[PDB]
Amino acid sequence: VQAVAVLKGDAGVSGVVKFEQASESEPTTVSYEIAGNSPNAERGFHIHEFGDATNGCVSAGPHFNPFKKTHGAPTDEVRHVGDMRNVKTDENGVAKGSFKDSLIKLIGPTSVVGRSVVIHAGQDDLGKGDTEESLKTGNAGPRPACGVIGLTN
Amino acid sequence: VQAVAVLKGDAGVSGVVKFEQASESEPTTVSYEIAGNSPNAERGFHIHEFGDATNGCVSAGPHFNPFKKTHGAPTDEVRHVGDMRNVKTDENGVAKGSFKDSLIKLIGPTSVVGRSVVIHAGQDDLGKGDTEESLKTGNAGPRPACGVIGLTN
Ligand SMILES: [Cu+2]
Ligand SMILES: [Cu+2]
Ligand SMILES: [Zn+2]
Ligand SMILES: [Zn+2]
Repeated sequence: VQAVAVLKGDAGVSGVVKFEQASESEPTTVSYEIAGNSPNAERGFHIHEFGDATNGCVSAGPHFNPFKKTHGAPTDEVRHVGDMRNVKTDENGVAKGSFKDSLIKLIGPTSVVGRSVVIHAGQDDLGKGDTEESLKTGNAGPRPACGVIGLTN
Repeated sequence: VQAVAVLKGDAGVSGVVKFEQASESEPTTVSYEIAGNSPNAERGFHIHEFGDATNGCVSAGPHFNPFKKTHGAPTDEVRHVGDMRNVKTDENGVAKGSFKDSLIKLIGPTSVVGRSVVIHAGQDDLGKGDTEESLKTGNAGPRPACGVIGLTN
């Protein structure tokens, strides 16, 4: 199964996020290309609950968290399903890469198809900050761009 | 269950399409508000296969047609699942309305969540034209705006 999200906004940040999953129990391969970010930085990158673009990136809602866990690092057992790694940006403000993930799926009751991907203006503290906010959003900050995840082939 | 598609493009046409379905076997209520259309006209309006926005409205693909039927009117037994009525535009080029549909669903194997809605520049002939093209697209013409259908609440 394949899916894709086209990240757009008014802040100079834009990109394309691709998803691929063979079957429900297998990892989903997430690959991305994002331009217009701060250079030489780390930016929060997550799957948000709703594929609702009626209000900028606000209507995407909170991080997709069907299991009601706190915000964490991708390799933490306790994390939101939507918690992806911070994306590293080069000297030109470009983030490009790919990774495999076992909580993110394109198939089944927790499918992210119809949900949203959000790229943040700040670094995600992976739930390790000294605030209650760290356990909710990772203090990743504003949402310069986002895109609804649709089915493709 | 609720879903929504935000229609955008570069042709002056834009809008919001809302979807609501209680359970799989029940009708889905589709409501829409679309601005920037030709005034006093009828414009093709359909669910397209892919929620892929990488290439304008082109990457949406063809009409969502899992049952491999020909293009028809909403009330025809033989129609694509994605075949919605032509939307009528007023003197200001605004299309606003709502209807119920039994082939369009937000739940199950034929769910339109993660797919796309496309508003056309031309009138849909409902599969009644004298061409092979009528049975494919209804000769609805260009795609001034489209939007990926995402989950909301
Ligand atoms: Cu986020
Ligand atoms: Cu169409
Ligand atoms: Zn999170
Ligand atoms: Zn059709």
